[PDB]
Amino acid sequence: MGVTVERIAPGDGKNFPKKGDKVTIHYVGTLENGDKFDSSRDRGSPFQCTIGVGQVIKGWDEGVTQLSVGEKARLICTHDYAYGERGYPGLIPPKATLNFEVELIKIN
Ligand SMILES: C=CC[C@@H]1/C=C(\C)C[C@H](C)C[C@H](OC)[C@H]2O[C@@](O)(C(=O)C(=O)N3CCCC[C@H]3C(=O)O[C@H](/C(C)=C/[C@@H]3CC[C@@H](O)[C@H](OC)C3)[C@H](C)[C@@H](O)CC1=O)[C@H](C)C[C@@H]2OC
Repeated sequence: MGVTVERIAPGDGKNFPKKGDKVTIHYVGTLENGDKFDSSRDRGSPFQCTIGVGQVIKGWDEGVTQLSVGEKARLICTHDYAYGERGYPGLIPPKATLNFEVELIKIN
């Protein structure tokens, strides 16, 4: 049903990213078969972006807002909350479900 949050280790229960917030977030991205396509942890570098304003995939906009600082989780994004029917040429096959193991490090 779109984006689903599989909770692994809990956040602080208080600080949740809101629309327009900057988040600092480690992620490991895998395709529906288990193969990694991207990883901020292999670059030793958490990613930073603005949540809820249309700049990341829908699964992150509707999914990262459900986490609190410190939390580990998996966002399971079906293709309509990711790269859709065409996919991402070279990287993401069409209609793919994507699986992001994420850790929310900080909100601003
Ligand atoms: C000049 C632009 C390059 C610029 C690249 C960076 C800043 C480096 C940054 C680590 C991205 C990665 O570079 C290693 C690499 O990350 C992926 O592997 C990936 O894990 C992914 O899915 N992520 C990254 C983590 C957040 C969720 C999602 C994303 O939303 O990413 C965003 C994304 C592509 C959203 C599109 C935007 C267009 C909409 O139409 C579409 O809507 C469906 C969704 C990224 C951050 C963009 O906002 C900014 C950029 O693209 C992509 C598979 C391909 C992407 O490289 C291109």
